[PDB]
Amino acid sequence: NLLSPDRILTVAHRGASGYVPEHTILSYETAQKMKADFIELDLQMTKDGKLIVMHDEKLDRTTNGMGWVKDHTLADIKKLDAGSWFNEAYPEKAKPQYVGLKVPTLEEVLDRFGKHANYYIETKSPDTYPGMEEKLIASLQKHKLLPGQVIIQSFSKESLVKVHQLQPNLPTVQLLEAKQMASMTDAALEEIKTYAVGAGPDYKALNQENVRMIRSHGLLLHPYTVNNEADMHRLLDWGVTGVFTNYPDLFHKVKKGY
Ligand SMILES: [Ca+2]
Ligand code: NA
Repeated sequence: NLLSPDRILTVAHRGASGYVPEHTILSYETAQKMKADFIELDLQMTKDGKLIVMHDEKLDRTTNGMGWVKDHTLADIKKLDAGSWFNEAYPEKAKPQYVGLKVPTLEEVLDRFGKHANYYIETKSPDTYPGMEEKLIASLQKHKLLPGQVIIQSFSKESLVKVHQLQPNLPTVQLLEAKQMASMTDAALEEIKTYAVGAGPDYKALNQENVRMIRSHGLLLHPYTVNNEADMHRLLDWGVTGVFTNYPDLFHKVKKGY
């Protein structure tokens, strides 16, 4: 099954974001067609309390809007162009159909794919957007998704502990920045295992030894953000159990050898 350590998972990071503007319905659809195991979502909360999918706290990078998501209503956000930025940033990858792509709500992504997709969803520290975890859980329940159907990822330990006590059968993954992974110990991994099924470190901090160490605690191991073929091979040879990639078709091809 999806949470088996012997299964290698393709997590399409913000969808097929290497080819399609990140965190759009089209990006996720493309990831699905490319046979990704999971589509990956980041959440922000609007002024009127709605969960939308966006990586940054600000609209600036990926829309023609400006400012903090939480200062804008959903209605105004839905007017924005969340695709043209990609054509500008990567002119060699530009496509006319990317003009006018919209920011989706969490609700729209879940409604779009239902049980036909598996979702890898980020939460924030609970103080960032109060009630985010509860709204997320309720949205998942609405679409009858509450395993491996949904994995919750977060840098925030408190968020994952909260999730784990609210929904004990909702798999979580502790995200780890480079320096955190650099100084990882068996004790810390043992702590992580009490609420999380896996770890998700910056892949740059990985080597054979600490990969073996994470694996020794029976934890899943999904480094981010792995886009280069050479790195895919090295990490799989070391023993990671999946990756976050912007190029899910490439990783699909590579992992067949492992
Ligand atoms: Ca991510
Ligand atoms: Na912009």
